[PDB]
Amino acid sequence: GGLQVKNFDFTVGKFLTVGGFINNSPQRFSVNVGESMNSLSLHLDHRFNYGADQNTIVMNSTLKGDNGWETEQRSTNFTLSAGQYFEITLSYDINKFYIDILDGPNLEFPNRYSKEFLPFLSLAGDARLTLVKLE
Amino acid sequence: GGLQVKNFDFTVGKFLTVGGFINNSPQRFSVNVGESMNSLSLHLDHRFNYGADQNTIVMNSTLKGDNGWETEQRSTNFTLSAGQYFEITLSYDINKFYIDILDGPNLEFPNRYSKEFLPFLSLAGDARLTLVKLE
Ligand SMILES: OC[C@H]1O[C@@H](O[C@H]2[C@H](O)[C@@H](O)[C@H](O)O[C@@H]2CO)[C@H](O)[C@@H](O)[C@H]1O
Ligand SMILES: OC[C@H]1O[C@@H](O[C@H]2[C@H](O)[C@@H](O)[C@H](O)O[C@@H]2CO)[C@H](O)[C@@H](O)[C@H]1O
Repeated sequence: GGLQVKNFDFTVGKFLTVGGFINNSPQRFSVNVGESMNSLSLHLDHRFNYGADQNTIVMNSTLKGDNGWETEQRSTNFTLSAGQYFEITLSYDINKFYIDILDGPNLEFPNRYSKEFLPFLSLAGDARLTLVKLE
Repeated sequence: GGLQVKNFDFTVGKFLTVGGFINNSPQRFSVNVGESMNSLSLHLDHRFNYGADQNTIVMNSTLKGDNGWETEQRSTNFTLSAGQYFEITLSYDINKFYIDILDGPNLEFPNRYSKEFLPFLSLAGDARLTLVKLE
């Protein structure tokens, strides 16, 4: 399940763009990059209507799936909308991830595990992934 | 090496679009889908300047990498150009692959191995893969 795209090596200095459509009436959706669903260098969660979290971006990582979430970094500079097309571009170096949301903010997050190559990508939650671009 | 895109299950009825740029002064480039580089249900080769083959599309499959190429199906309804951006959309059912080249022809090729799911994608040769889309 999934597609192995042989040509795409998301290494330091490359720009990975993910595009897709957010569901109508969303709770939240995340972009996840790392080694696997359980070992993620970046979990970027856009929470629309999620209890106390209303239009909040939560960023975190985990080495142990759902039982290893570490320190959250949050932002309320929230620019996505339910039912819309979105694009988010990610790049990183040995110190930081650089998150560029199209028509939105640029955010940074630590590269906690000193990764120089990331083999896995998933989108989870209330959205549909339609595009992956690497430049 | 490569990127595992968890969300993309290229199953019967889905449309996989590959986009990218053909090199300047190309010999040829191929789009390859299957289980691995050695076991391919479709090898779609656009040969620009490749000895006797000038602007010829060659389609084939292999179960044994470079030593298992089977019966070629060829077309000279060739519409791509060196140095240009291209997009090719692929879909399939249990009998055939359907190849839609943007601004070009629609071609069919047998689904020789009765595949209903294809986990691997590569572009080889004189071009750069920049985009993968699945709908
Ligand atoms: O950190 C990302 C992670 O958050 C989980 O929820 C957190 C919640 O954000 C926090 O306020 C609370 O203290 O702990 C919860 C559990 O770690 C989500 O459940 C998970 O899906 C991720 O999004
Ligand atoms: O069939 C795809 C496969 O072709 C190889 O070349 C063929 C050539 O097209 C054919 O005319 C000749 O009879 O046999 C050659 C070897 O099988 C390419 O070398 C290979 O890369 C594929 O493109």
